[PDB]
Amino acid sequence: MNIFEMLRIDEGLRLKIYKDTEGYYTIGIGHLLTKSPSLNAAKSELDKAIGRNTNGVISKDEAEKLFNQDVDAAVRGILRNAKLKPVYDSLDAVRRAALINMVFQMGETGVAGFTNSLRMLQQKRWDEAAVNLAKSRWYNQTPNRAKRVITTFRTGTWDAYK
Ligand SMILES: [Cl-]
Ligand SMILES: [Cl-]
Repeated sequence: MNIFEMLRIDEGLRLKIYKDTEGYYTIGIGHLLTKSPSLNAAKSELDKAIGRNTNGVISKDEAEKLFNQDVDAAVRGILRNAKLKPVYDSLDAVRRAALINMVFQMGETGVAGFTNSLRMLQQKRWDEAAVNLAKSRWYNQTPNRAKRVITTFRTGTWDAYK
């Protein structure tokens, strides 16, 4: 298992614009297009992202190319972030994938705000960190995906995904 297969289980793949769990226009593998209510503002972003006139539909390959950019950006954002970097550096390979996942989903700003949990991870207090992470809108809103990520943090194995 690796970050790509993990995120592909959590986000799915859709080749036509769809609305995410929060109601926003997305396409491919969890690629957020816009938070604007307009489907047109969504198709415009999409065409800008792909470099062609897509009419709201893209190929598997285009979907995978967006995914490659997004995971790459997620990693680079963590490494540029003063709050996140020290956390990531301290973690093993499995847990690192868990933090990338949260970033991909909620952005660097959002994750960076989980101050207390971050401190617990850095300290390797797994059980306490898992308990704290669960007290969040995140866990309340997408409980099944949150449990998987949380279990990856507590355990350090990919069990939740197998
Ligand atoms: Cl883009
Ligand atoms: Cl969920």
